[PDB]
Amino acid sequence: GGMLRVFILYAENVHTPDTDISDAYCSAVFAGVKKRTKVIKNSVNPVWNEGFEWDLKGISELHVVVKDHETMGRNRFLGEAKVPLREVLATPSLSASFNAPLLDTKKQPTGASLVLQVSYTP
Amino acid sequence: GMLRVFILYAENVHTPDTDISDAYCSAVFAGVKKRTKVIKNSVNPVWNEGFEWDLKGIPLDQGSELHVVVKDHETMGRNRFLGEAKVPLREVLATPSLSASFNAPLLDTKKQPTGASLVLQVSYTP
Ligand SMILES: [Ca+2]
Ligand SMILES: [Ca+2]
Ligand SMILES: [Ca+2]
Ligand SMILES: [Ca+2]
Repeated sequence: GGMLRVFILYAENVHTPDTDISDAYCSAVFAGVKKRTKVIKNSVNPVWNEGFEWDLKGISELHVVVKDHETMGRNRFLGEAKVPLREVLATPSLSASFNAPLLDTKKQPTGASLVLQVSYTP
Repeated sequence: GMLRVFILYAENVHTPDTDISDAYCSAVFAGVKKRTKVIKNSVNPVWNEGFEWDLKGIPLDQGSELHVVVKDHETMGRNRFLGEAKVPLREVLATPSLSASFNAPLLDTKKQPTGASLVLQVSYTP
C-alpha cells in the first residue's frame, strides 16, 4: 500500500583504512527495514546501479551506511549519511536526486560522496 | 618456564577517521590471550603493562610466535583493527640472558606496513 523506490547509483573517493582497495557496499535502512547492495570488488569509485523497493505497509530520513567488505570477516565502516525525504515530497514528481557527503564515526565528512535517487508512490 | 612480555607503548597508531585512537593491545601466545587497558585519545598510547604465560608443558610447536594486535576502542560501534605484528619469540629470545627488547612494525589487513610500531620487552625463565 504505497512504496519507496531508492536507486543507489554510485560513490566517489571511497577509501579504506589501509592498502586494501575499497570493496564497497551500501546498507540502507528506511522505517527500520534494512536493504543492502552487492559488493563492488576493488574500486575507490563503486558503481552499484541497484534499485530497491520498501513496501510501505499502508503508512523522515533514509539512513545509508557504506561499508568495506572484509575477505571473510566483519565488514568495516567507511562512511554514512542521512538524507531527508521531505525534499522528495517537495517537487511535483515525488522524486529527488541526492549527492550525499559521507560522514565518519565522529560525524566529520570523510571526503567520499554517495549519489542516490528516491521516489514515492503514495 | 615463564614467558613474560611487557607491553610498553605504540607510536604513530591512527584510526581511519577524525577519531583520535583509543588504543588497546592484545597479545596471544599458544591460544592464550592477554589484553592491555584502553588509552583514550592518543596516537602514541603508552600501556606499560606486563603479562605472563606459564608454558606448563603445553605443546612447544617448533615455531610459535607472539601475535600482537592493536585496536581502537569504539563506544557506538565495533572496535577497529589498527595494526598487527608477528613477533618470532625464538629469534628474539636467542640471547645469553633469555630476555630482549623488540620494535614490532605494525602491519595492515593486507600485510603492508601502517607506519605504526609497538615497543615490547620479552623474557623466558627456564
Ligand atoms: Ca579489496
Ligand atoms: Ca576489504
Ligand atoms: Ca578517541
Ligand atoms: Ca575510538
